[PDB]
Amino acid sequence: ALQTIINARLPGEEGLWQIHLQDGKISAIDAQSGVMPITENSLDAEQGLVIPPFVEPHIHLDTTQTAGQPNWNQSGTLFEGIERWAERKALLTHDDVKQRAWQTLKWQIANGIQHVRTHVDVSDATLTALKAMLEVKQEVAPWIDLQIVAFPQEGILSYPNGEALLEEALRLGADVVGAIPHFEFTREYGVESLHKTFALAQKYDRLIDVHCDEIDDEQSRFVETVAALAHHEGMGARVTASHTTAMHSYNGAYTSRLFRLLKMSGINFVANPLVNIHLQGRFDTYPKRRGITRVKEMLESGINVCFGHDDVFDPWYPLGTANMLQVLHMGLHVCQLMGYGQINDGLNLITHHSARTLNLQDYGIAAGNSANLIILPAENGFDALRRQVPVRYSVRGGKVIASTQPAQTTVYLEQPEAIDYKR
Amino acid sequence: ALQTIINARLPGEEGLWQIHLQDGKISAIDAQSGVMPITENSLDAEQGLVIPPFVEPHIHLDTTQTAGQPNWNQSGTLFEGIERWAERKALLTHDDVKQRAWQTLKWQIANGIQHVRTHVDVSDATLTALKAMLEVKQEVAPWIDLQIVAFPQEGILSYPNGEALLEEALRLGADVVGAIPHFEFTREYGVESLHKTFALAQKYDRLIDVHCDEIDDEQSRFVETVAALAHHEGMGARVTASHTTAMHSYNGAYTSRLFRLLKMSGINFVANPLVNIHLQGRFDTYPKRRGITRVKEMLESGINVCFGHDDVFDPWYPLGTANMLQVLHMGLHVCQLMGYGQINDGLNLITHHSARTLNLQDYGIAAGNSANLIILPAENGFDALRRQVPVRYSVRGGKVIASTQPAQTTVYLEQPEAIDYKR
Ligand SMILES: O=C1NC=C[C@H](O)N1
Ligand SMILES: O=C1NC=C[C@H](O)N1
Ligand SMILES: [Fe+3]
Ligand SMILES: [Fe+3]
Repeated sequence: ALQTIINARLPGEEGLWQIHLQDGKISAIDAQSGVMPITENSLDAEQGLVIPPFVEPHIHLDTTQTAGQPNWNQSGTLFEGIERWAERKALLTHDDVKQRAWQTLKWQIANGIQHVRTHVDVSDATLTALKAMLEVKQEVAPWIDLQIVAFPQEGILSYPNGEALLEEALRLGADVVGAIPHFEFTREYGVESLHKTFALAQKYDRLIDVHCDEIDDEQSRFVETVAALAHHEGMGARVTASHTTAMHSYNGAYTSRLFRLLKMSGINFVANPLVNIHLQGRFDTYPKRRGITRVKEMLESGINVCFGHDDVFDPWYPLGTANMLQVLHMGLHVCQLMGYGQINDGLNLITHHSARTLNLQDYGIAAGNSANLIILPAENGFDALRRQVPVRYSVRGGKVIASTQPAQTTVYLEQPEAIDYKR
Repeated sequence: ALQTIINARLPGEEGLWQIHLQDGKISAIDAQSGVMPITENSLDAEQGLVIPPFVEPHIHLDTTQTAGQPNWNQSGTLFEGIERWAERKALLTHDDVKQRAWQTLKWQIANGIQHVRTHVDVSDATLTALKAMLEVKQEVAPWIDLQIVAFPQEGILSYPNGEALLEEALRLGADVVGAIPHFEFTREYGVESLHKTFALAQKYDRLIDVHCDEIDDEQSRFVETVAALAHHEGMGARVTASHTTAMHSYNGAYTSRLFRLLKMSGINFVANPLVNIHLQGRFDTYPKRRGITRVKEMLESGINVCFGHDDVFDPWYPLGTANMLQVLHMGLHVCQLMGYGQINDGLNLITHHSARTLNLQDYGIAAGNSANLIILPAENGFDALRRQVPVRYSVRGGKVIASTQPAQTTVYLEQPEAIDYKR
């Protein structure tokens, strides 16, 4: 029966703050002039940072926890990954998908993630994973708001009954329409697939999230069609272009021309640093390109960009604990957003920007919003990132749904000394 | 009441010539065997060069004299330029446009330019500059034949009511249909915009002049659609592709294939050396590309190419005195047309080739043509270019409309000595 969050630090704000809770919502936020005493019904943030929940804007829960089954992706490429997944997709069962999705979802709850957008492969006449994921969505609702993207992994026009299956997925309840233009047989199929994707999103009033130009091909420019169609339909807010790794390889003049449209369109962008650094640059010898989209430039231009984990122990990525601060750490390094302020502001890439990408309507520490927030045992975004701190408490609807008792390290010198890695 | 131009040198001809004038036209041209005596009603070219008037095939009189208002183009790019112009376009007034256009037109008259093609931005529902320019066209007619290009600066398909405004501009009297495919949101809009541009030109019987591929993007190939559509409609002579700076970055094999079509199509090309060297190569670090289209190769292939000033003290260019010999000087250097003959023949790039680009029907020193010609105090094209000579006399309809008394330089050595920089 929590009534208040006290001694809280807030990004971009000076001092400590008190967050009053009432009926599962935030009733008011007031600044404090000093440290407040703890008491019953008060959750002490202990001068730690309080922020809305971490968000996972791009993950594949249907493939999670399947790395090496039946075989391993030896080349470390997107293309072999799809082929290795195809082998596993043929062996899927309802319970298998639910068990694995839930295992990763629990790690996400433990990591303060209360909003997740999972893509689900719908290039499968049986739609096995989709049916399973729709049940998981209902089951996990008390802890995570899960969005499902109908993702035509093998193409819309390049796979038998691809468009029909994509629409069937929407009729069954998928929240977002997906696409993968660079994987279609031809550039023309790629462009046409986007017109079909947008028509379905308008027909069913759904969001859009395209696996867009995930390839080191300077000629892969499907992103301009995604942005142009969004601008034409006046629906930028509901549209997302995931990856756009090809943008890392575009010449600067085209990119500058393109950026005007990206900003005017208002669409969202997702970069997946852990997976992008691994799968991109695989066709170069030396030097080897990084392959992440132009994150730094998007931020400088006011274009909404955010980070996703993409994969957790599957054909496209053998690692992960579904930790967003870890995803952010990799992104800041590869994108060279290493200035103090850029690092400190990094939290935006895994909180607010991701919420906008998911078109969330109830997100942020503000009066009237649901009492969904997490507490990090750190002074600010920089500190949280540097020390890769766990989530001390995760609060949803005004109730604690996860907590982590921090590790305790001691070094035995002339006398025992506690080490917290702070300066 | 001039009756004859005597002691004239002509490009590509040996000796001196006499040009007889009658009723505002050239009645006959006869070679002289020696120097002729001056007399009343005879304009003595004094063994200087006589050529048809200089031509300005590409300039923006609606933006001229506005550099820095309200702000300066800090990046020196085409893209920021459009954005800086957009700010100024919002502050345009009828008289403002007329005053500035006239200021530059007077410099052009002083510089022996009697034919000018100005682009006018018609991505403006009020069409303020266009209405002003249509009046300027009538006002300046006694001295300059002004062609107006309806230029959809912000795109045809990418700007609200862009196509409607473009057609309205033609209905109001614009002589040429413009376009800017590389600025459209997508490659498909770019190609479609060209089909619409050609349809309007045929519907109204107007010329075409496209701002074509003005970008350092090796994939910007709208020029092939411009040339193909012209060939299909059998209208090459009436079509111009301005800039084509992307051609500077094409691989050689595609360029060779393309050149066959360029020659067969018969379309015209305009290079704008002063502006191209400034705006192109801005996305390179080092080495930095020059960015002018393939002028030297076009000349070698018999493809009509010419030079324009493009901008005079505005968002895309802070300098200029609207001087064509200066434009030519820059072009010869950057394009490496530095052989004696190439330099001497350089005048063609600012006279005859530009007249063909404007589809002029009354141009050249020939019997029957209007008596429009200028006199340069130089021995040939090479000499005129090297010394950047002024226009001694500009004659139109057989009357002097401009004259420049040359500067007089003296050095005071053991005795005073006149210096004319000749060898
Ligand atoms: O096409 C893809 N499938 C799964 C992961 C990666 O994001 N790309
Ligand atoms: O698009 C353009 N507008 C003005 C000058 C330059 O020629 N390009
Ligand atoms: Fe993905
Ligand atoms: Fe121009």
